[PDB]
Amino acid sequence: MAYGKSRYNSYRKRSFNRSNKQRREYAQEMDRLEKAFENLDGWYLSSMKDSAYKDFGKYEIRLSNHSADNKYHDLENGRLIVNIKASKLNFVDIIENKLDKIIEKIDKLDLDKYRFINATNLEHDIKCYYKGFKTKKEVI
Repeated sequence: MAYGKSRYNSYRKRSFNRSNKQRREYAQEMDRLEKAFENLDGWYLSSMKDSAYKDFGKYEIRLSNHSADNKYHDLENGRLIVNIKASKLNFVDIIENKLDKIIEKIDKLDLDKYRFINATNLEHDIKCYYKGFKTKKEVI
């Protein structure tokens, strides 16, 4: 807490919940997730940032577990970036509908139009900003 928390000593906006599942279930999900990535064309996994992402050649999008503390990066590809949060168990499910949402959205208008875009769990709502901040935004 020496630094990086200054004013924010602790993340107040937290569910303060606790895990109620055995590591066995998570381990099984991990193997399933890895298998999906193996047969998932355009998807890559990194051990350093245990995460997966898919590139369309126009922009880079990546998915992460329930934790989004790693969604931030200091590397830019010069292309729009999409932050997607989803559970490993429902990871496959999130891409099935999430991918569809992006494909449909890109059809009507390129996603490159929005400087900053972000996706949320199926239950959560998704929205994009033209300049990353403004009254004008898109939601699906």
